[PDB]
Amino acid sequence: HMIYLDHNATTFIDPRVKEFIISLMDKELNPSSAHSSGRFAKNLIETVRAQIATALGITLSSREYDITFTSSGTEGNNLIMKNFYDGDIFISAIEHLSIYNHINYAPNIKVISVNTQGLVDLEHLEELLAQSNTSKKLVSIIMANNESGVLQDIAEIGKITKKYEAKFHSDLVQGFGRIPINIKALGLDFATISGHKIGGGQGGAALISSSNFQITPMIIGGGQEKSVRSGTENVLAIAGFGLASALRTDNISENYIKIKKLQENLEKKLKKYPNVNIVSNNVARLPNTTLITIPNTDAQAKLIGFDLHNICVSSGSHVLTNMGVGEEEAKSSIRISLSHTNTVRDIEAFIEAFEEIYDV
Amino acid sequence: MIYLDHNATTFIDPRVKEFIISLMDKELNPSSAHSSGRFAKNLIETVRAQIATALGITLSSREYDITFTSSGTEGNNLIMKNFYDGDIFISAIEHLSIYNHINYAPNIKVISVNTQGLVDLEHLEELLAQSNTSKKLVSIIMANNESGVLQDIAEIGKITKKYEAKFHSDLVQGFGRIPINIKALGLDFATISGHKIGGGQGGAALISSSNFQITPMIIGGGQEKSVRSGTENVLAIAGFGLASALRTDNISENYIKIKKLQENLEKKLKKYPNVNIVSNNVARLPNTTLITIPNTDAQAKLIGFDLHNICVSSGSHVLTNMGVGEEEAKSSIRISLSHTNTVRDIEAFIEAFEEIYDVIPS
Ligand SMILES: [Ca+2]
Repeated sequence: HMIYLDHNATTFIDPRVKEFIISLMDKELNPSSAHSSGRFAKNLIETVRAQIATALGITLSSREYDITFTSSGTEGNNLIMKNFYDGDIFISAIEHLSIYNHINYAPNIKVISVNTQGLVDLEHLEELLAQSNTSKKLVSIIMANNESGVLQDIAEIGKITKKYEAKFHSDLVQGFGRIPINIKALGLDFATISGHKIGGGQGGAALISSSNFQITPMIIGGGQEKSVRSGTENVLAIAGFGLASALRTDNISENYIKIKKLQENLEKKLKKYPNVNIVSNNVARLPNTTLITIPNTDAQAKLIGFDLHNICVSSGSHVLTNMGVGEEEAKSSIRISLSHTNTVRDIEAFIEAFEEIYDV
Repeated sequence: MIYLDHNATTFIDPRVKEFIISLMDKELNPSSAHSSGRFAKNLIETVRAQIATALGITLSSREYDITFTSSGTEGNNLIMKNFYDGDIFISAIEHLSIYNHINYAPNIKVISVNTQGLVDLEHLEELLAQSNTSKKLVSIIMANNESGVLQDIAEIGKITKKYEAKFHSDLVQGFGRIPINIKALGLDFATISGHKIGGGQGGAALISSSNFQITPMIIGGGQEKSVRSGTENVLAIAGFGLASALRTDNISENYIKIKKLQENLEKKLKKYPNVNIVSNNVARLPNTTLITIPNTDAQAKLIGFDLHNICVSSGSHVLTNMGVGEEEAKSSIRISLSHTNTVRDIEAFIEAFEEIYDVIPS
């Protein structure tokens, strides 16, 4: 009976990924060990390193990019941000908190504004970059927004960052494995991805980085990940992450079409009600995320309504606030976020609950 | 394939495995307000209580906080970085996750050990008496990962309290093997790690006194009361909790079993000449045997062991700081046991040892 429509918060482990993780669960896995068990573990994580590379359109033997395994997408975002505290940082107004909250710590960080549809103001970006006097610069702009699904024109942004010789990072967490991504083509120096949001289970994630930039570690010790990130590698999670990346990439088209049809179905139904606003309705979005506002309702209350109907959705909001949405309306938002495993029946169940919870 | 390298990592306990698998079809984000999220939150709070019990404390006492980290290394980095702005004192035999802060912390001093690996308490006092900063951290590994040597943490704690220093111990190789009561020991802080006790990788924790505010290394969504952001690794935490409870409930039976294997192994090793058991004559863990064999190269001998399908390892700042010369230090072999090891594993090790080192009992 429980209907899960909150896939942007996390999703379940893909059955094929599950089977693979289980097959490895009786083993001792320390990649730093010189013996046969250790070498087996090391080979697993290097196989994953190549799987992630392939998924992002890059070739590791080219030694143009490095891949550093982190415990989480949050960790990877912190790692790249802290590497530029000694320079000028520029971030979109709609970053995930793992980038955004560095406003409270970084010595020189500026927020690039967005318009009322959530798109980065490229003129404001140029202005900010032109005013900077430090040669070490980082621009960080979320490809696909976790609240609204709004997509930024990363390739265009990258032309601007290259013009001012800024390094360019994008948080890819909500885009990876849903829409095609070629890091080199986009002109990114850095990128963050996370395993649990793509069905690889928790504990696996990565920061991808240009090889002509030396990342300084946050976490020191045994020298894992070429001394960029110490601690015994989470081999099972890394293994899951790799397999989920390869599966999502190989089936990206079939999954895209399936999810997109559910979204079109859901959104055609929602527009039969008054007072429902789809956030970023007029600009490119992910095929899986529908964020709505419903003025003069309190999302905290309505979410309890959903949970009592056995439906898992969520709310958000700095994102809506920075888009120019008023406080009351911002506290009314509901996010429905889909997976390729969702069905037409899930959507219908959501709609029947919606009508009851909103009395319409 | 005989595995005798349990200090580097160990396999997931079969009960822990079954429990992790039972949860693997779920969506688990403790920050989500709905029923799936609340279920995930409940799992991690349950684990928090399981860890507290295993460390001889009650969370409801509100004397300690427990912060889940991805690894023991992460927990060690978090506490160390919290004292970069004060004076830090560490043993000469710390795990690299504490030791390598020598290369970063603005004011860090190394407390020496004697030739058996015991911290020089007189040197500790001297160092603490010389400090002019009120914010001080003493960090001393309870149970050493190379040699198994145990420090007298309770005594050290009296000295730290005399100079009003905070006291952290890396418990990673002691937790779930010997009884530990962090309050009784006088510890402000402690680090533990799930994979080393059969909970699988990805779960670990820094335990901290509730009258000290830890400042975060990793910011974002405010998980773990804003001490450590990032979506919690619920499955690993769950495994960690169950392994902690199992180890703590069976700590006597496991201790006896492991101790007998060690006594068996060490009686056998001492029938060969020029095999030296490191810290033979001071208190050690029941599971770890570190030996030096002068005029051999451990890197070469380990190829021998691998060819005999035996997983062991080598040591070495630890041996160097104990006064062992470079040649002898490069000869060390570590045999580290689990309650899952058998008499047969020991016999197989010894049969390989006799071939690899060309000796019979004399
Ligand atoms: Ca001979």
